[PDB]
Amino acid sequence: MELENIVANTVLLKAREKRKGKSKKWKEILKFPHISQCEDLRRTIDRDYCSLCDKQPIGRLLFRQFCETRPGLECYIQFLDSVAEYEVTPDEKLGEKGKEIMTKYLTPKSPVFIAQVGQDLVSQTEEKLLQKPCKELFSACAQSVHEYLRGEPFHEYLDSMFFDRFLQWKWLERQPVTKNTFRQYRVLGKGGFGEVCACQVRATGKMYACKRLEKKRIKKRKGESMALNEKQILEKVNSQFVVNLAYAYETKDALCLVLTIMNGGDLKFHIYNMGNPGFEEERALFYAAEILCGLEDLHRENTVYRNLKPENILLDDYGHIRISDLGLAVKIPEGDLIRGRVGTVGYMAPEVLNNQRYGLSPDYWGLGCLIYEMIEGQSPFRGRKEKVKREEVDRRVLETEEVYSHKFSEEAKSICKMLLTKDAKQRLGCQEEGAAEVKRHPFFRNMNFKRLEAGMLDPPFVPDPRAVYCKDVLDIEQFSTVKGVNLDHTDDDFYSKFSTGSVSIPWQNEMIETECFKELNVFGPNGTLPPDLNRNHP
Ligand SMILES: NC(=O)c1cn([C@@H]2O[C@H](CO)[C@@H](O)[C@H]2O)c2ncnc(N)c12
Ligand SMILES: [K+]
Repeated sequence: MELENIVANTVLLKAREKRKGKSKKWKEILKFPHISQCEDLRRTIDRDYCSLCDKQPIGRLLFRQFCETRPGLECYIQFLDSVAEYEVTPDEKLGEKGKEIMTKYLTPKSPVFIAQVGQDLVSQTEEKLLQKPCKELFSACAQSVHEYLRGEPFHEYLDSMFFDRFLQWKWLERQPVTKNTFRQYRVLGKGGFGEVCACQVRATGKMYACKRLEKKRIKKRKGESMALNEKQILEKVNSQFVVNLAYAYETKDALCLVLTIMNGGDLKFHIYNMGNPGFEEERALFYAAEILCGLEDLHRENTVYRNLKPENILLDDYGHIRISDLGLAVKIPEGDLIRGRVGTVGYMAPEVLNNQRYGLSPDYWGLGCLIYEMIEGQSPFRGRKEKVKREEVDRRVLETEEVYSHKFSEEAKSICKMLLTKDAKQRLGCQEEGAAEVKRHPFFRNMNFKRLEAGMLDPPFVPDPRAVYCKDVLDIEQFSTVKGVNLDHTDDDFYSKFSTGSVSIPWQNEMIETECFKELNVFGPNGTLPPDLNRNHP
């Protein structure tokens, strides 16, 4: 056993767990400025209700805490809250939970009577509940409320100390990000132009994965657009099954993408480097469903992936999964196909192997590639440790068809072949239906996709918190360190465009999640102005 491996792993594990790993001077690092400093932010901030009072979490929570001051608004907040409950109550008890809300917000004498909805809608929605319940029953009601809260109540929040306080938080969000903000841990993987590392924000202690993009490697491979595209794309997609981007900065030697951290290890590892090859069909189904949901969301944004292999699918702490390394994805101009001989060997669709124009098709080819591999324990066109020169694998994918065993259930066998069809025209999901056509296949039977996309299905396999499901640090491949390249000032523009600092909404979640927002967001006694917000005197 190499100590270089033991140490690398035990260090990471301590961080993963006093102070939840925070730095010692976090209260000073994240100290609010005096409100007088936020005049540029007071002007530049765009005054949108959903953004400032909903989409941006801290804005949302400060508005709610502000609504708790006016009794006439705390009810609307509790109403939309109750609606949230009704919208996640089971179809079985939808009618009942529909009943408590109704007797609570709609009678003129209800204790939490809200009058701003409209006496017509209460009756329209009342008959709909007497008829039959639907989770989208109060959709119009909650909309009618949002029409009112966005009016007078919204501008009242903007005038109070709570929105003033939100400016202070946004001042922190704007703060520059540097290597200092984080501490680097063991390497988690090689890929693309750099390495993926565990790191931890010193101030907050939140764990992330730092996908490094080594500058010299970008210049040497003309992959400038490929690196940049990955960054924006990671930003544009906002999905439960895709790594979300939290920071993006520059260093003396690399550009960096700070992404959600996936401590369960990648699926390539769970298939070959743990227990018997592959895992039970139960496990394959759950993960395959989530991969589907991720691909449908990626395609909703009109974006292909082209890089689907187990090594780029990761497992989180609870057993859910997300897609990684979106550096091979491109957004498609609508009504056009692209020619690109890119991808990894044996995970390329026949169109991509023939340098033929394609659209969203090669993604469903990959979905089949993974499902077969999870259950069969090997690529559908390549062995386990099989040494094959690429030319043949290429041939096999185009000429030869896959082979199934008794391990495949009737449904598992079927969904593979329909996804592993050489003709892109007759490929499952590649029809106009899209990912819907796949959501049906009996393979995903008793797989309530609507309930999975919520997250109410427990993963079958739960990674143990005290396990690093990754190759040991000394077993991670390295590059042939690029040297003799010299970075010119011509690239400082791209470095600037790439390094956009923190991502607004994610940063706020970190402050909320790390309880930094909870501990810091306090006010004077009896709900009075603290000193940082009083511009009259100290
Ligand atoms: N941003 C990424 O792409 C990630 C890559 N790895 C690991 O590092 C390897 C190199 O990409 C992968 O196969 C995973 O084992 C990751 N592990 C956790 N979270 C992540 N976001 C990644
Ligand atoms: K296994």
